[PDB]
Amino acid sequence: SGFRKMAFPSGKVEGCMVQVTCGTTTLNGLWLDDVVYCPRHVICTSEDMLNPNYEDLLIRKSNHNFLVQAGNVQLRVIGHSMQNCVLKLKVDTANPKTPKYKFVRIQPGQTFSVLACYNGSPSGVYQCAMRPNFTIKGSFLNGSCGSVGFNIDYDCVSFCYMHHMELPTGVHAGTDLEGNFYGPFVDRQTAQAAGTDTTITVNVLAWLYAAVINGDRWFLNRFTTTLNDFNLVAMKYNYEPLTQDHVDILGPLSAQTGIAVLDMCASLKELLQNGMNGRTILGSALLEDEFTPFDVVRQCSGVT
Amino acid sequence: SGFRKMAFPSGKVEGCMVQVTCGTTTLNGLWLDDVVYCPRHVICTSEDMLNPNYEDLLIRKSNHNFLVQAGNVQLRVIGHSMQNCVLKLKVDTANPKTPKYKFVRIQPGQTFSVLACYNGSPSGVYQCAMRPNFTIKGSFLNGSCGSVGFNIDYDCVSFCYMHHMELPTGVHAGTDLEGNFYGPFVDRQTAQAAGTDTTITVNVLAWLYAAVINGDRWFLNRFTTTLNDFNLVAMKYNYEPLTQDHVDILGPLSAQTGIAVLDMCASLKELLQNGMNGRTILGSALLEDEFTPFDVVRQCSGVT
Ligand SMILES: Cc1ccncc1NC(=O)[C@H](CO)c1cccc(Cl)c1
Ligand SMILES: Cc1ccncc1NC(=O)[C@H](CO)c1cccc(Cl)c1
Repeated sequence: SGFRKMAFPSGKVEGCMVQVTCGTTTLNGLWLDDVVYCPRHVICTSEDMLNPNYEDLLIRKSNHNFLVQAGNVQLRVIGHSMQNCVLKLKVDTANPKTPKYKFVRIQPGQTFSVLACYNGSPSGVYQCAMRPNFTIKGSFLNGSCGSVGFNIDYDCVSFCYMHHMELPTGVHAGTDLEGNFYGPFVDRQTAQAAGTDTTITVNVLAWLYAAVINGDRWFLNRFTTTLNDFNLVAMKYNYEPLTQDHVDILGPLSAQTGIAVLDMCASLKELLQNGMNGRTILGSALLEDEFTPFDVVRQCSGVT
Repeated sequence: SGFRKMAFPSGKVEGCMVQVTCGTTTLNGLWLDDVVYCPRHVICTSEDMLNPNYEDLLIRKSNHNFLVQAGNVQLRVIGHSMQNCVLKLKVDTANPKTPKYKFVRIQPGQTFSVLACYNGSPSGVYQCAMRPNFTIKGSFLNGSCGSVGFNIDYDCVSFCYMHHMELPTGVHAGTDLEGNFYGPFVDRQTAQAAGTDTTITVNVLAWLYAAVINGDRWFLNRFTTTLNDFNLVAMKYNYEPLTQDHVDILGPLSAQTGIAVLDMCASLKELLQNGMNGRTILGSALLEDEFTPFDVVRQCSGVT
């Protein structure tokens, strides 16, 4: 019992963190096999960040200009290349601590753990969601660039995010491990619109099932709804429209609790229309959307 | 910017987790140097847990009865002893992955990270507080016993908690690494009173300073208060009384923001008396008490 915003154990990722320095800029790198992945803005100075010509900036750099330190030992750089917004620094030694890994591009609404790092050293780990507007509400300061987001399946780390930038609104933007930004963002010091965010409806429903499993049941009502009726309410409250694909992923939780998905939607409809009335659900006074149905099943069953 | 319920990177602790089996019971162990630490209820069967005579139960066990597996390899047990509610299993090999470590008994109101484990394997990491009533609101299922709580200072892991038991209320009880329970709890299958909990006032104030630092300022008012006036309000709302020791630890945050501690107490007084009025602070609709002033300073400065 109990339900927490749990992150994956970060050990496999800690072993990949390195410090990358180029000129006067230092940020975090990810050492997997014989390649170091890091945000390409490592080659920029503050004056360059206004409107950087990354191709031109990288042309003035040689392998010896990229200083890569793993803990206290220095890595020899034998190749460099830019893929989208990431730099891939080929090194002469494969990381002995490389876990089994994949590079994945997550969908918005999916969750992942972030190992926040500074100067190649890990400071903390937290769970978060890729927002529907492709931003993340993280905790990052200057120097945290290159920190990565990931998921773990048994022994395989699926890297999904590399941190690049803080928007003027204090929300965070980044790329997949191929250097492609999530969302419309560009790696420049310019104000950029994140766009309208929504609440991740399937995740709130999953968290409501987690609450019922763990004893918080006060919000269960004598009502039911339909997908169309619920979606009218979701539209009014800036919630993502629920589809049959969402209903299908909630199947395991509906089977476990015996509460039909549309019955749980009617509880969520009443919570949206009436509020919490000063009450709480799983220690929260708002509807939590950072747990996927998969996360709820994993945490509620103790998957390692 | 951004403020998250961040846990320490769990890598150093993952490397210490082992599986301990005795008879039919399997739980988690902590392998540091040549000793495996685990909850003493590993020697019990379900029938024994009603009123166990641990001394008598352990007398029927020999070194060969404790099966300790680190990953996939088996550890040879050359000694066993009971210290309070923990068993210390001497093994013939020192853990090569033993980090620099200490055993500490935390004070209530202090926070720590938990690496939840099942069968010696890590499932997740989360940050939590030792409640004023010496319980923890964790996320643990059967088999999670032996999972540990810890803090990290540079390269040193300070183990503070070992998970033992789930109370009938769904809250969690455990011991320090010398086997001494936090609180009045005994390791028996009997209903046990946790006692009145309170909100950790110094932590809420620290989190209010974190909110101001990160931009959430709506709760700042034109008022001030005194320790005695604030404590009358704290008493009414089941908050711990604030002392000058608490004011002193909030000094760094008061200096950073320029908001006097008693001025921040007046904001907290008004939030307690008026509520949030449907608004949020750092993504929360309630007053958060799981961040110490130290945690706020660490997260807001990027300490690794
Ligand atoms: C300062 C900060 C805070 C949190 N997370 C990250 C950062 N990083 C930034 O915003 C840097 C400048 O430091 C940057 C500016 C413009 C474009 C890009 Cl790709 C990166
Ligand atoms: C079942 C569970 C769930 C979460 N965390 C832990 C557990 N553990 C327990 O309560 C076990 C029985 O499984 C136990 C019963 C009585 C005393 C003690 Cl010390 C331990």
